[PDB]
Amino acid sequence: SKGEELFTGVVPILVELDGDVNGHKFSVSGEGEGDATYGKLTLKFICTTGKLPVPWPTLVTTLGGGVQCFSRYPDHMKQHDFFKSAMPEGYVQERTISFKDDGNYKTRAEVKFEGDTLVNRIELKGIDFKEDGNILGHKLEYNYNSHNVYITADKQKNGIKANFKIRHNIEDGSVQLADHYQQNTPIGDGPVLLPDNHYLSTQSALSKDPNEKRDHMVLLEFVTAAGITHGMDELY
Repeated sequence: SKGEELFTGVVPILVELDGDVNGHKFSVSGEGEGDATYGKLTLKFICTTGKLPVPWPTLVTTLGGGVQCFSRYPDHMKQHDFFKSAMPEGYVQERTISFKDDGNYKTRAEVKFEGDTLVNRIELKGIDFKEDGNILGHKLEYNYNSHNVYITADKQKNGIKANFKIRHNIEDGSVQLADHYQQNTPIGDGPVLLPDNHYLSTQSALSKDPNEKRDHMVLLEFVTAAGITHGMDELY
């Protein structure tokens, strides 16, 4: 597509989140870069309102997985890249994140280019969370498990749909399931690529900046598209 040409090199990213989880109002500001050629995302997020009322791992898919336009789509699979095709005008990404035996997050994000910078403006609404559950009781470990984002086309809305499961490690050795339902629709009226069924192999690594005193999260994320058959092995 025409949109993929904007991702051939290193692109600066800005992430801004406005959230409310059970009446707890918070804001997150993120800065970094993405290099789609390697499916690499390098981002540092800071809670500008003080202490984050939810665990940092619960926000990774909204903060880092909000810019899936940085996924590495192998050459044989490039006609299936919806994300980049909607650029520069961008896309609206909506999610319903359901935490098993707890509450849910409803997110709406507008992802587009503001000059040569890729921006992700998010509004997060969290409801029905237990006072001392795994989320509000901060019982989730500061780590992450690799997952696959299963994508399907939504021809009616000229976009895509995605379904995936996030497994958050709890401090006692248990697992907190976070079911994700995703919908993406283009902002512009230009032609986009409607993909066949495939997935994004996503690997997230969380760390801390030793020189940072504010509540933060340093994220290194690798996203690679796969799941579509090719005849490349016959060439060898």
